[PDB]
Amino acid sequence: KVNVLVVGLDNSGKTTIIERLKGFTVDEVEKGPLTFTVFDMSGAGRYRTLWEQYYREADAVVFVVDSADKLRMVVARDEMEHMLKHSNMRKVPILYFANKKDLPVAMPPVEIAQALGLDDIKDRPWQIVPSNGLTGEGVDKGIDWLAERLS
Ligand SMILES: Nc1nc2c(ncn2[C@@H]2O[C@H](COP(=O)(O)OP(=O)(O)O)[C@@H](O)[C@H]2O)c(=O)[nH]1
Repeated sequence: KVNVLVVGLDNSGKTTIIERLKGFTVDEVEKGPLTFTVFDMSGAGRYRTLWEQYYREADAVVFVVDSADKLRMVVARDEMEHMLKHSNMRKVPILYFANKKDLPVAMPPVEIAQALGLDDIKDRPWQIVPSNGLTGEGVDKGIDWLAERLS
């Protein structure tokens, strides 16, 4: 099994995106040897310890961000940092979906990289792909980037 975590704050669009492909709550989506484990990083410390249990077997991460929500980008950055620093998270590829690129206030990848501090990630591959979860624009491109980097 190839395990891909699909994460981000609530309202980022992750359920909408993964639908295209096929207390604390998780959803599982199978696509052959790929298994997507999909969950929200909402609630801060309330459930964080639960979801960190999925890190050990993670082969890649899809981090979904609402491109148009600055406030939650603050919390998203924090949760991302917890993930990166966790001893069970291996140095596996991270695909960032800059989702809701259709919205007027959508931040472009350069702004998102700055907001999240992605340029400081130098120990594993990562890429930001703007996406529209409603039309599917960008989604296949992002998944293909990730799939070619599995090991
Ligand atoms: N405008 C716009 N809305 C989106 C996009 N992707 C998802 N949404 C909407 O954002 C809301 C939250 O989506 P959801 O998949 O439930 O996010 P989740 O909590 O991370 O799974 C839903 O109402 C979606 O219809 C997008 O690319 N553009």
